Amino acid sequence: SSQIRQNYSTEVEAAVNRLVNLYLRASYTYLSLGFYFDRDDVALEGVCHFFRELAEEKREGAERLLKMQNQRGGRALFQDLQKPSQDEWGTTPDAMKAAIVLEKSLNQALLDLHALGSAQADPHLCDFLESHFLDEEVKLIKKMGDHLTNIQRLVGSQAGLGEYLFERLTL
Amino acid sequence: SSQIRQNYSTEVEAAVNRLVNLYLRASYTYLSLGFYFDRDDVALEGVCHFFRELAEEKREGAERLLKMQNQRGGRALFQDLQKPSQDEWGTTPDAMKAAIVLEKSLNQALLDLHALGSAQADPHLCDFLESHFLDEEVKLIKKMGDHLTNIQRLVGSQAGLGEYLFERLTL
Amino acid sequence: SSQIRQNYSTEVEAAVNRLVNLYLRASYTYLSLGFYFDRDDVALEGVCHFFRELAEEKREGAERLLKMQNQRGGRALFQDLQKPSQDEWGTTPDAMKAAIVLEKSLNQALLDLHALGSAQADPHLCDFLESHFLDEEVKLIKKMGDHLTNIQRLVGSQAGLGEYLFERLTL
Amino acid sequence: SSQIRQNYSTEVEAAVNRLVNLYLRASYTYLSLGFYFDRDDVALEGVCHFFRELAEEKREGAERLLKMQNQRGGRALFQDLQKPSQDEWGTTPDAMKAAIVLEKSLNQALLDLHALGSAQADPHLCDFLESHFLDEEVKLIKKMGDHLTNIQRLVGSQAGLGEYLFERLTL
Ligand SMILES: [Pd+2]
Ligand SMILES: [Pd+2]
Ligand SMILES: [Pd+2]
Ligand SMILES: [Pd+2]
Ligand SMILES: [Pd+2]
Ligand SMILES: [Pd+2]
Ligand SMILES: [Pd+2]
Ligand SMILES: [Pd+2]
Ligand SMILES: [Pd+2]
Ligand SMILES: [Pd+2]
Ligand SMILES: [Pd+2]
Ligand SMILES: [Pd+2]
Ligand SMILES: [Pd+2]
Ligand SMILES: [Pd+2]
Ligand SMILES: [Pd+2]
Ligand SMILES: [Pd+2]
Ligand SMILES: [Pd+2]
Ligand SMILES: [Pd+2]
Ligand SMILES: [Pd+2]
Ligand SMILES: [Pd+2]
Ligand SMILES: [Pd+2]
Ligand SMILES: [Pd+2]
Ligand SMILES: [Pd+2]
Ligand SMILES: [Pd+2]
Repeated sequence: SSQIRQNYSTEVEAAVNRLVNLYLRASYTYLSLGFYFDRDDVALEGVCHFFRELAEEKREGAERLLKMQNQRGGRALFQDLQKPSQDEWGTTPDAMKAAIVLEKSLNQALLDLHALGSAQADPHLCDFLESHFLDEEVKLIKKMGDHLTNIQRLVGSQAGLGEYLFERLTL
Repeated sequence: SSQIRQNYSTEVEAAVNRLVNLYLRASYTYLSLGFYFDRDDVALEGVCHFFRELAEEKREGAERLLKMQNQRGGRALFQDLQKPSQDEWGTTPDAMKAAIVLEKSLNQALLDLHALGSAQADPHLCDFLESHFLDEEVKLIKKMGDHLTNIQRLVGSQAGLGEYLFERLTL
Repeated sequence: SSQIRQNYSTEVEAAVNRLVNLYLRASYTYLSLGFYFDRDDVALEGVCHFFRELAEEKREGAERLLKMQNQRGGRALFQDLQKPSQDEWGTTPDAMKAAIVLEKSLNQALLDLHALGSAQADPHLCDFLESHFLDEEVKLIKKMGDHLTNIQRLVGSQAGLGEYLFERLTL
Repeated sequence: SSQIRQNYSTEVEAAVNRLVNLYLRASYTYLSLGFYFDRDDVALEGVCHFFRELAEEKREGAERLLKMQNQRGGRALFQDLQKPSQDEWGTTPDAMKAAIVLEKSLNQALLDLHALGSAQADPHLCDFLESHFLDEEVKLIKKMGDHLTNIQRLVGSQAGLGEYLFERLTL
């Protein structure tokens, strides 16, 4: 039951639960990315740290969504969390590309939810997504794109040397 | 006269004045709630303080609306302020229910104004209501709902004991 | 590949991956427990906080296992994470009982892994599990049992009052 | 003579003396590695420092073993210390490979002693080796493997440049 729910559609409630699942899936993907770079035969600790930090950020995003769900009087519903798409993540450019694909997918899900909110005349949702998720995603994706460009620039010269230098000097 | 008014409809100007009246009415209701709990035959000071704090918050909301009215070049117009709905407010659950009804009414008025702003293509109004009122209302209503649930849980056990414990340990 | 793996069986490597899955599942269960207690119709914030803290602890346990996996030259392998056993968690005693069942299951998995380590003559694993997991589990389970006893004592008197008092005064 | 010896076999006493010899041999090997990298025609000071630090660590390990020998009432017996396996240590990858081989040999000797302790029902020895040697070895070997992977990655690109960069930026 709820004694507080107001202007909060079942459609938005369901979409928020799905977004929680997507954020937790992303966190899990970043956990796997991080530990892959910590392998003794990979051993790029700046890259490991970068992804471990992202795993934390995505978990925090899920938690913020869940807090909002409860603030509005909706009910959190959890589903199975699928394992990440890969067991091994290839090179640093491969990994950074995968991360961009992942963030773009989260960003599109946020845009889809916003569109739903707007269609449902739910301005609290719009404002929530704006100042807490959409700007953060744009900033993160810019950072990732910058990183990808730098590593691509480096590995076009010499791959081993380039991966080492990027990890040491950027990350 | 105004030398600054831009994209600010007479409809929004009037709705803002009405919202000021609603916020000042709410402040007055909370003043009455607060002093009822300060009666020597009621004597629940945490409850008195909770409502007195809300009286302040609602007055501050009205003042923020008035400041915005002037920033946009609209003209504040004040109307009579009707007295609160009750002279005596019953039990703590009765009072908390009344507060939730009141906040939901303010929240609906904010949503109605936002809808008007959106219909009038007035994005300053949308942004103003978002970051200054709509989030605050959602947070407050969640707090009130939490409080109501706790007091209901307590007075289902033993009413006198429950009201005392809630006032001492939550408020 | 690995250039470091020594005295680390494929059996232990696989069991460690399974234990990671169990710890991440436990973290997910505690996330769901926490947010259930944050519902406006439940509203026991000390209970929410208790479970949210446990969600963090279990995630940290998984991360420690993964770090150890890599230290030994094993390879992390992630599987799907099943959703928690319940969507709604009942009363505080119901929830605390569920938590004890969960921790006992983790403890048994640790004991099973230790037995495997001992059978595989892997003293690093034994020492790792000892000073980092087994003592922590015993301490946590004692705390949970103490909590369950207190809430049972309280709700045998009066359920609503008891749940409120436990949340306010213990948690 | 001893007035304190209890549950301490002659087999374990002898094995501890042999382990002291192995640790002192390792210290000597690291001394030679360190000074090789300090040669004016090698001149990789981060590599020199890395190995000199290890020489200290291994000497400290021997001293801890000797202290334990006396704590248990066993008698330290010293043997000749053989010179290191090489006079010149080749490239940075050559040296790091040699270090890994050396640490694996110490780790295996620790495992062999632990197995003896367990067979002799000597839990003090097990606990001593656990919290003071086995974890330290696993951590060190992981670090070495990480280093080897990085230098291999670098010298696969360009050897001179790679050796310089590793010494400057990792060490
Ligand atoms: Pd790492
Ligand atoms: Pd890391
Ligand atoms: Pd960081
Ligand atoms: Pd919007
Ligand atoms: Pd928006
Ligand atoms: Pd917005
Ligand atoms: Pd008062
Ligand atoms: Pd007061
Ligand atoms: Pd206050
Ligand atoms: Pd809007
Ligand atoms: Pd808005
Ligand atoms: Pd806005
Ligand atoms: Pd909470
Ligand atoms: Pd909480
Ligand atoms: Pd805490
Ligand atoms: Pd053991
Ligand atoms: Pd053990
Ligand atoms: Pd142990
Ligand atoms: Pd030197
Ligand atoms: Pd040096
Ligand atoms: Pd140093
Ligand atoms: Pd042992
Ligand atoms: Pd041991
Ligand atoms: Pd031990």
